[PDB]
Amino acid sequence: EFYNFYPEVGLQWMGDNYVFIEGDDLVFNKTTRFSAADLNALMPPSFRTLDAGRGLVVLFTQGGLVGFDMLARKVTYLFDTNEETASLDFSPVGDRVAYVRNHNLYIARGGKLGEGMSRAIAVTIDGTETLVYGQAVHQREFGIEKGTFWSPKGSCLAFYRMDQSMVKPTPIVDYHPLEAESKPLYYPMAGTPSHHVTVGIYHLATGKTVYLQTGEPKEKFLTNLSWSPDENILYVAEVNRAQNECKVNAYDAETGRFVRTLFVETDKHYVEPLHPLTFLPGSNNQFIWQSRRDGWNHLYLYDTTGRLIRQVTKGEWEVTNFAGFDPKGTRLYFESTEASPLERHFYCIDIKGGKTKDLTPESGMHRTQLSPDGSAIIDIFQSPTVPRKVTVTNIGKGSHTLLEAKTGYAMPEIRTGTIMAADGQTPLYYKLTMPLHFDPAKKYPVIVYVYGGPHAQLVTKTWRSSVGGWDIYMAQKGYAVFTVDSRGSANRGAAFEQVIHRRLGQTEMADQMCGVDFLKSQSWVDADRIGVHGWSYGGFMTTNLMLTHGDVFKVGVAGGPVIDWNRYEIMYGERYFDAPQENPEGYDAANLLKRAGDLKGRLMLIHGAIDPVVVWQHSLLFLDACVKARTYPDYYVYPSHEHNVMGPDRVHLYETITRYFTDHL
Amino acid sequence: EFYNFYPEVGLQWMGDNYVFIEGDDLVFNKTTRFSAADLNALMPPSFRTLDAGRGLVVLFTQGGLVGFDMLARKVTYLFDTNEETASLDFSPVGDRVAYVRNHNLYIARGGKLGEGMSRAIAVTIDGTETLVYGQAVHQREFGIEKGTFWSPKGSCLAFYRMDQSMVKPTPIVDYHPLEAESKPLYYPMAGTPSHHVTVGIYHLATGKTVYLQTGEPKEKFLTNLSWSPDENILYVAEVNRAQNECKVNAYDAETGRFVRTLFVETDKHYVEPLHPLTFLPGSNNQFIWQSRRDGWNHLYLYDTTGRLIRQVTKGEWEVTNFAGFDPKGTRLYFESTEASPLERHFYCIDIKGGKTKDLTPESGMHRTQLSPDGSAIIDIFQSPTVPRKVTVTNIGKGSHTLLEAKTGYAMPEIRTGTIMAADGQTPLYYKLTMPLHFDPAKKYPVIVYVYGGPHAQLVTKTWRSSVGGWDIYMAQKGYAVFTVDSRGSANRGAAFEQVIHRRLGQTEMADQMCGVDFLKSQSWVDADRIGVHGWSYGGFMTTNLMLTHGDVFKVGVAGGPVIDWNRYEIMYGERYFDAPQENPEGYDAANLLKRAGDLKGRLMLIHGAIDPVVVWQHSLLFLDACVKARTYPDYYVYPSHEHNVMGPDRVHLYETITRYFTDHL
Repeated sequence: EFYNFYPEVGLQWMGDNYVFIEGDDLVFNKTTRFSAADLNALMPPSFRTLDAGRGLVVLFTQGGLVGFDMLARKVTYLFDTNEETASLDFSPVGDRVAYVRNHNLYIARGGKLGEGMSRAIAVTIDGTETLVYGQAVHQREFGIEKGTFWSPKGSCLAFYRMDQSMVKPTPIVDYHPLEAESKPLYYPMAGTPSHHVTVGIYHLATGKTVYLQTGEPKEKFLTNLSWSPDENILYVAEVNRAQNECKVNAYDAETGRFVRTLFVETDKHYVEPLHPLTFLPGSNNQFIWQSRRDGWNHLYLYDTTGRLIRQVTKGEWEVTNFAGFDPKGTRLYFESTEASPLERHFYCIDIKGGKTKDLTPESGMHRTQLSPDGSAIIDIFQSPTVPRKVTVTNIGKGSHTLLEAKTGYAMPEIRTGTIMAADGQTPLYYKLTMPLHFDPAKKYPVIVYVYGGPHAQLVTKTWRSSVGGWDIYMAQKGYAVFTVDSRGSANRGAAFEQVIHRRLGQTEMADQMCGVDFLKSQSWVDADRIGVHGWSYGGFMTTNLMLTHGDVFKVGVAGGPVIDWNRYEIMYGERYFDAPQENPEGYDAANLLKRAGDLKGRLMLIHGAIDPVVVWQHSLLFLDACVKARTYPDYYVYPSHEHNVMGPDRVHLYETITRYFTDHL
Repeated sequence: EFYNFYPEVGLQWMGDNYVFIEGDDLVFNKTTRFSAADLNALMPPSFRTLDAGRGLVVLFTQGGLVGFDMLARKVTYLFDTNEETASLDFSPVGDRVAYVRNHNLYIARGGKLGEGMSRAIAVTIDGTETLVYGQAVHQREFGIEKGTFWSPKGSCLAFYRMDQSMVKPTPIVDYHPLEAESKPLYYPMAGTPSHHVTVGIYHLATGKTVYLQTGEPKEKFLTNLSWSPDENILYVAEVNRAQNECKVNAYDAETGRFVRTLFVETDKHYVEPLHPLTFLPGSNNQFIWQSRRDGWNHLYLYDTTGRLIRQVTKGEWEVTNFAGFDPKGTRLYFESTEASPLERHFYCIDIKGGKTKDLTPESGMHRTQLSPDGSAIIDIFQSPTVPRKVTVTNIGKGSHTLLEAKTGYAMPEIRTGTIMAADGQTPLYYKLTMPLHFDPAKKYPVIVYVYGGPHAQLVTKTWRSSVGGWDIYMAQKGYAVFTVDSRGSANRGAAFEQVIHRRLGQTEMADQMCGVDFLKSQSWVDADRIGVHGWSYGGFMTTNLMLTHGDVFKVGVAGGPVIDWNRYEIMYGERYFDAPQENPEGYDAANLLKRAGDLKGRLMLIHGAIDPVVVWQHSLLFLDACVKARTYPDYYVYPSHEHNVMGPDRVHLYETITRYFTDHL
């Protein structure tokens, strides 16, 4: 997932009050306070909210976790997960927590003050390096971010069982010990055998476990597990290897037996379920399902028989976040791009459909939180002219501004606009960061910062940078930085994105060159000093651009670059490129190893040695291919980092990257 | 071992004639010929000579090996080693060959034309990745280059059995397969448990195997195995972990029982046996032993009771190669530095000792081959003024010149001289490659090409370059290249070398800076543009110099650099540095990872990913240390190469290295 480093917010709901920290106190407002001392006075700070409605949180302290009720100001339970915190998943009942330790899934029960503790229960006992329990599966695709799913009333715990013994692993080497130590990473590459995932359901009352009878193919992707409100059924969105069919099936939670198929979604290119079924309040028969079936992500209302009652939201825009319903379940609240693809607004719409009502009309980026009630919202706004403006509003009533931020020196000027894609019809939005102290009478070198892969959108109406401030940093050194969201990028509908199917890099590069044509039309641009930089999909693009248009891009820096898609994962890779065996021509055209001989400019590849997203092998083989082809790239490796360089070391990364450009461009 | 790439010779003895190839024929001279057709006419080209005296060779052809008698012009035997050629060791009888395949040692018997073949015999059957048979052991130190040793009459085959199950391996990754594949390299690092080597003796007549009862410590180094001429005893030079004691022991070949200790050698710093016992012709009781015990490598005459009869050669010079004896065993023939450490001459000396007689007096580098007879010699000469001069001489009689090689353009001028070491007493020899088209009135950048590790000497009276011509290539780009053999380097006696003991890098750098003082005294040298380059020990030096004298060395390129000696091998490492636990101060001072923050110039490290000499971890951890220290080196990796980049890819290496200097220095 594309991440904007160096972000420049404790706000949230607890009961019917919005709460935020102020270093010492936790301020509740409709305006009471809770000092760290008062809290500590109840202990036998940072915390994770478990139930916003009830204001129940869990405090991470030395020697266990401490559940605490912020509204009643009382300790709930003390939990002992043997120091495990990464996989913690608390039951909705709040008195139990599931977690994974040493390959196995466990359930720990909270203990009340001075009531004694109980030993956790082992749901599984045969976990191993090739048999994973309760963890994310399918490479975290399809919205999967964990492997434990509590039933609504806490009666059962569903979990993933991933047998990856048939997956040929990649070595991940830790160079810190005296002798380096390798550990296998079961990264399933495109076209190879995938892992086998099954779903288990542990019944807490009986201690019995049953597995869903999902059948064959065993490689089928089991996604978006969703429990029925009454806990009798567990719904699963099953996706085939081709990823062009998604069947929403209901399974009997008691026996694991298949019950029925509610509906099936198909697509010419690919179907991609990303969200679970969300049942209407108080209903066990109606639920909202998100789908991009009509070319745009919208909310669909289904009954559990599989009948589509109605497509609630409609239009050439996309729902970017479903926030929930009103108490009675007659209204839907969500964030969308209706106002503009470059903006995010919070809307309300009748469950019967119709016109939407924008609740945050100010132009810019709105990130909103619906209160447990459904009566008020916390809104955090920002725009090119507005750093941030925090607002709390009683839907319908008035709005209260909690905060709103707003020199003798300078900052890089940021220009924005639109240009036509390579098809001459589709408009592309760009962001141009001007050199510091820009002089319209002078010529300047320019660097295209590119990503261009699906799921990301770098050009929005936000405050400052969207790429970790790297564009601003480069600009401070006299280099303009240009970025354009080429076709394939997100939040512009399926057509805009799927044009890249089976042909990664082709349309993307054509659109990026339209960006270059725009830059060359600028009189202040030195057409002979154009560079390019990107990470991940952007690393692939950076490299592909230098090999494909070596006369234009003189210098480039590619981080964690995908070089050979046959070596990228099955799930993400085969969705956009199909399988290697089904698309030799597309894969061959994007295989940068085959065109290393076309590198005539200066290019530095950068890689984290323990990168589990883009395996190190990608950049190493590119250098190898360059040796054979007699071309000369440069290199740098961060042995302690994974896909991206985070933390203070990112300073070293920026210095390395920028100096390469100031040295050679 | 330091290797001079891009060398700029088929000569050898066969019976009493010197032979060399001429593309088509094999010319024998006292002058007969043997065309490839005539030979092929006898087949049911390149070859390996097995017995120079009898002119027996083995031809490598598709579908087996073909033994051939060049003097009698007849096929001897056909050998089937199942395509194994790397470990081939032919019995002195010439009708059998030992080899290793799939972890086990085998003996194959040659088959005569149309006489049928016999299946090879398996000497061992339990070989594994952690149990190696018949291969070099102890990291190829102590002169060990193989693991099979035939007894003189071919009655027995002695071999190494190395149990390395207690050695913690280093992963060597092959990045070519779809998913990278790692293989453990049992590289024993300094201070850790060493492997356990034992010696087995396979008796061909009975098929029985007995192991020498070498006892404990099991880590003891078993070196220079030497068979008694009568095959009843197998001598072994045993070296302790401290490497300050070497005991020459005799073992009963029949039972493996210890018989007696002939003599023991000790040293304040280290003892290093490098050659086997060589018995006098026709004698089973007297042998020549090479030893540097008196500060210089000389030939010692011992009787098998252990009594030292006499030190045959003596003087402040070293025997660099023992060629053998005269027929009657009253004279010794050898190559030495008596004439000059910068030269190599072939000498003769009475077995009683006394004055030596130089048989190749011309100043320069003589590489000589003593005929099977001991009456004549083949001499290949070269000097700064003489490319090459091939001579064949009947010792005592006259000399015949077989070949002697000798423009409107230019070549880099090479200057040589001497400077005082940092002690102000020891003279150091240097080689200075001047910039092409050198103009004494101009200023030039200069690069110090350094190695400086033990066992190597880069400055000798040879033709052209001694460092793969890299110095000449750099000079052609306008950069002078300077090299000085600092203390620690070879062929200057033990005192000159052992000054580095327990303090690697310290004296070496001090002497290299004396070289810098010399360069700065030259008016044509731009003191602000001094660089440094080296490989292996030279990579360690290059890096250490930039960190220690960052004000002087502006740019450097370090290949396969040792960065942390705690991560270098036990055998070589502990000899010169002692164990990490015994010398914290020395190791700490040479640990470049601890001073990465001192890098203020431009430094590119280069490494072969599958390097089994200097594990990749060395340069990777240096970059890692630089990230933490906020310093910025550059990098390049050759994924398909081991310690050095050989073959056509070396062109890419030279371009990469030189461009770094032309870009930054």
